[PDB]
Amino acid sequence: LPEDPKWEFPRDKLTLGKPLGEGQVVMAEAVGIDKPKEAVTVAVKMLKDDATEKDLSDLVSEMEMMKMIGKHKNIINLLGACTQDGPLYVIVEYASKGNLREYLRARRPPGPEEQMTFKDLVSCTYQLARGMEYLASQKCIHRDLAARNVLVTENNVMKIADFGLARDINNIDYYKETTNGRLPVKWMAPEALFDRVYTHQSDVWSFGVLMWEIFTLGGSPYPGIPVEELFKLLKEGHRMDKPANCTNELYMMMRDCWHAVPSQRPTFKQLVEDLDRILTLT
Repeated sequence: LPEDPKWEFPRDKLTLGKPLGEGQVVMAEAVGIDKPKEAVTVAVKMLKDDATEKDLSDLVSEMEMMKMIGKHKNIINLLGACTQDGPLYVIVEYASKGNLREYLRARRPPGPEEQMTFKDLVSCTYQLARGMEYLASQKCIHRDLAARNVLVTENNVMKIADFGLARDINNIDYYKETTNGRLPVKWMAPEALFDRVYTHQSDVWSFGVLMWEIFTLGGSPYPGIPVEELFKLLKEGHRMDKPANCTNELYMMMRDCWHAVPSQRPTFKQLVEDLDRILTLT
């Protein structure tokens, strides 16, 4: 593992703290990672003690992907890395309010946190479309888009995270999936699931499932349906019903993302445009 001085952070300027969940992510303090004297609270991703070879490869990949993606307000920011002489540490921006899924479930109405307005939910969907639009413009596919892999910071700012499965598809038409993939089925586009091909329009399908998660306030997709029965249903055109408390306009958008034909689904650019209009209203 060769050294990239641009991102290399000195280990002595980094203090590890409590785990945020468990490879494993821990909270940390990084001095001058931005202001040479200023210490900053960060998140460090690293390997577990029972880590596999694939795990280390994934961690390297995740780091490299975040490099080529670049900065964006709705994407978890790579800050630096400890790659030389010691364990691999991928230092990323810290998220004060955790992942979107638990964040939504905690804000469900009684019958714990203050429940969100409809305008808040649309804003959440709009920010994630913007983040994804930027991602696709960088010719990168996420492959694992879900509420669990979105982090929340500050005043309801959405941040796309978990790029451990992200791929670079620059100069290629599509990504070739293996037979039995590591992608969660209930978020998988049919082309990846059945034809083993993945594009930006496959992320759009996932974004549709992400939308359903947001407006069910952290509900798990295809409720009551085990994945082993989901295969056949998708081949029979099965789609999720409209979540309670959700406009038809936004449900049609979900349905658009769930078109059998990838090109017939809207683009992230088009999703932003429509959501911006919907958000401007409400």
